[PDB]
Amino acid sequence: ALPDVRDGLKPVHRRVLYAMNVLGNDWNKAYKKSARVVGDVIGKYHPHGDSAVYDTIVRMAQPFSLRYMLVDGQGNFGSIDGDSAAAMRYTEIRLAKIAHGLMADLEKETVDFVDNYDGTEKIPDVMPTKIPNLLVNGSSATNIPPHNLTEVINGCLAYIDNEDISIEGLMEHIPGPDFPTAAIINGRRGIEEAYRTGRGKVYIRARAEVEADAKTGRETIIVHEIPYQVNKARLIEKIAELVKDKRVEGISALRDESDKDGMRIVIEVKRDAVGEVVLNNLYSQTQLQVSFGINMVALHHGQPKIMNLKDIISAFVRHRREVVTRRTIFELRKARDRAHILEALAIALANIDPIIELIRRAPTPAEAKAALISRPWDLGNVAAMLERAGDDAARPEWLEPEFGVRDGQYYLTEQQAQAILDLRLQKLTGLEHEKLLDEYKELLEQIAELLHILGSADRLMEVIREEMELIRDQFGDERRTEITAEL
Amino acid sequence: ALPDVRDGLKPVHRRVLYAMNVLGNDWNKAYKKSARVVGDVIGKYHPHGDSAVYDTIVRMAQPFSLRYMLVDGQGNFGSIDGDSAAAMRYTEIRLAKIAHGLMADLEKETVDFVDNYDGTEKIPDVMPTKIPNLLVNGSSATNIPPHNLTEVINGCLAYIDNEDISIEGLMEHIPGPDFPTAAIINGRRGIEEAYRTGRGKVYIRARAEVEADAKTGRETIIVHEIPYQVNKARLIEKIAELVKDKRVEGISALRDESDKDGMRIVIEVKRDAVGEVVLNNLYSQTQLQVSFGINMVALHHGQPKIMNLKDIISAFVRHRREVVTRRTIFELRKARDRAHILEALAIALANIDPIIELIRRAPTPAEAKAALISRPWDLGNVAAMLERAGDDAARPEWLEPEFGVRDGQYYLTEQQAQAILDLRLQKLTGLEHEKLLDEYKELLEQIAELLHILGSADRLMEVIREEMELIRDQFGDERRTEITAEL
Repeated sequence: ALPDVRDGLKPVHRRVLYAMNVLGNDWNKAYKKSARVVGDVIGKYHPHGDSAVYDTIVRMAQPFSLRYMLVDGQGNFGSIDGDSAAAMRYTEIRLAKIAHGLMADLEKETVDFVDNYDGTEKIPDVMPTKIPNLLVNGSSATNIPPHNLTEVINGCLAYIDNEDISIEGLMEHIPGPDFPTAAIINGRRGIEEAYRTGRGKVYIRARAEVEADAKTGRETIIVHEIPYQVNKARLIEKIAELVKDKRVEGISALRDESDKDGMRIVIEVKRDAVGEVVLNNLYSQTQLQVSFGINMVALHHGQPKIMNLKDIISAFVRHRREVVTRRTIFELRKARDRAHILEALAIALANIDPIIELIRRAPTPAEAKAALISRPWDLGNVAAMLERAGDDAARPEWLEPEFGVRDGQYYLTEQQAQAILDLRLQKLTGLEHEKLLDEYKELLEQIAELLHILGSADRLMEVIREEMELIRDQFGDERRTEITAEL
Repeated sequence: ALPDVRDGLKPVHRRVLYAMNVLGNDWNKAYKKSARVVGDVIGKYHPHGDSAVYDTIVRMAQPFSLRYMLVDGQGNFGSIDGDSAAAMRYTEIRLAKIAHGLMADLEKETVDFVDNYDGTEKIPDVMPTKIPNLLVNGSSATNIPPHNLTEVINGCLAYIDNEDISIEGLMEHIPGPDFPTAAIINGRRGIEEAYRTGRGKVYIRARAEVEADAKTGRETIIVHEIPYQVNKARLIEKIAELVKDKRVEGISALRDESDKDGMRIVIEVKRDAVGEVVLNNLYSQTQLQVSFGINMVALHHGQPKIMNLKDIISAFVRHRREVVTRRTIFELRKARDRAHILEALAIALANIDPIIELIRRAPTPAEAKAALISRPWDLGNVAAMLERAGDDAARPEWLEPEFGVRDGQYYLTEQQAQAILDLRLQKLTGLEHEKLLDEYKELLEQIAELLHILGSADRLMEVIREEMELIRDQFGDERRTEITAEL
């Protein structure tokens, strides 16, 4: 019931997003019915007939709930007035583009997986996220508000450049929360306290203007934006209640003129009243102004912990160091496995005449294989490629020293012999031959760059910086919530 | 909500069995959790957070509900006392062996597929069943009772020997229903009325006997079997309710002694009472005897129809005629396309030396392909095998006449060239050489047998007969319900 500080998620979130990932439910592919995803989650991860899965999908798709939606939804997903989402057989979803950054390099042994309820499926323990999702989308015991992604990436970059940065140094890049529903924060004092201690109170206030008709002089209050997590219809019901009960005076009419092009609550003022006095009374009596108690609590390796702003940014960058290191180990083993195979193929294609002759002479493929490994092979015109002044970095770690280039010859493994046996005749054409050799030369350059990253903390942080700036370019947007230096 | 006359299934039944088929949830593989199958069905075919899917699975697995269970279930799936099955996260299922006979040859274009609820999946309109499942398992508006498989197969075979067979002739093989709970049917009048018109009333009566002690002289009523669809616990509660309200007399004790060795209900008779009178009293006031209204309605050519016994059997045999015809068409086209490829491979392995040189000097696979087709190839040592197929029958129905053998030379198509280019080196061995030669002979034998089936209605019915006798050998069992004159 508490989110992980590294990806900002709970198990139920991770089941939905992983299930969508394994189904190929990608941001640039056709929508699927919500019920398709719900059924995969029930069958594999949450085997109950409840509605919790669909409710999780629905919030993840609501622009009035998430500052950066993780689900791209199509259909009736509810409203700011409290309307319900349609049933799961009527709505359509797919991953949001930013959710792909949440699950980047999940296939590269970057995070631990755990077993599902029956031991036939795996599920990630945490996401390998490039997106600081805890700060950016928030969590609502814990009460972390959402933030602007550009500001947070810049704060992360500032921390990477100076681990001894202070809270005040981070607030030069992160002045405070940024809600999907915009509006106004009155005052900075509660923000500084919450970023310094993990706890503080801020005041959120609606964006509202007092108009006056050009001829008649009559005043109207127009409400453009309301505080985060406030239901518009309930708010208007309450104002009407106060007007009927005479607890708020000066109001002659009230109605919601909102449409799909913006919010517009109309509050008409009596002639004998003052629009600003009415508005100030509404702020004091209604959810046109609310307090938001910031309480930044999250799981730090399984343990609940109160965390200040620096703690949270520090944990996300530490997460990135681990994810990139593990990714680089995985790509290094995968590159060496493939280079190993390509050496066997290059050698077969340089000795093609005795290779074919050997195989034709064999009764069964199982003893053509045994003949290939019993005999060394000349390096031929590919010895420039394989010797390389004693360079043996492309060798798999598990390869015994009796295999590979030796004494000017090559000694195959059984799976290398199998690879040769699996070769299709197309591979003997000229362009396909060179294509295998070009892949091998790229792999040697790739392998050297992977070893550099593993051996230089400076280079690892260079890679992380680049990822951060790219995320800023793709998903950064403009601040919505105004922070005043008043009240 | 009507069953199809051909496979005995409603849409929800068919969706469950198709989903388990697609999952590989086979009779000879490990059990899967019920929830995993339920989730697949909800997502793809039946998108409601509902118990309809799991209730369907549960009934299919109950030996007291189905005369030949379609689901092999492990765990608590309920009992004849009416207690509920455990939740889907606690039970395990796989297809029963007979269920694979329901779905045999689904992949050979034997039945029409229709769209699912969202048009992203295909689902069969009906199953290509070798089992006459409507009669044999029944459906309880319609109300069809179950039947013995051995008897129904024999009736189908008698209809194949004489389509002019009468109801009375079919009843030499099928004397009446056969319930999984055994017991006794009283009177043959309603059976014949139902088999001739589609509607009739039969009376199901428990198997009960009065025994008397040798040393004490006491009488005990022992119930061994009870009517189909009667809850044993409700029945015992009713007998007790009648004894307390004095509506039945002569009972001094009542005790359910049922175990793993069978059902056993004990009713001790008072010495002032006569056992036979009390038992008769029970048959008249309890579910120790019930009526069963046979009302054989099913979907036939997409319309509801009342159907007598000959109508049903004729519809099944007609279904088998269409499925085998369509299967034979599919298998014949598949066999001609494999024979087409095999010819090309056989000529290449014979002229292997100029093939390797031709490909080595091509710079790209496309130019090796244009070089393979444009010149003819010598028939070599393989020319005897192609002439055995002197009948231009193994030839696909799309092939133009200029391709093939011509003046001692073979002229390859584009597909045939690709198959050569896709050839792996291990095919150049000896045992993998001849393996492909034998396969070509067997294909010619098989192609002839398929052509005979399509040409001769008599031979088509010979395949169906063998299939039916196989089903009888594999799954036929003994009759459980005794049929008596009347009482």
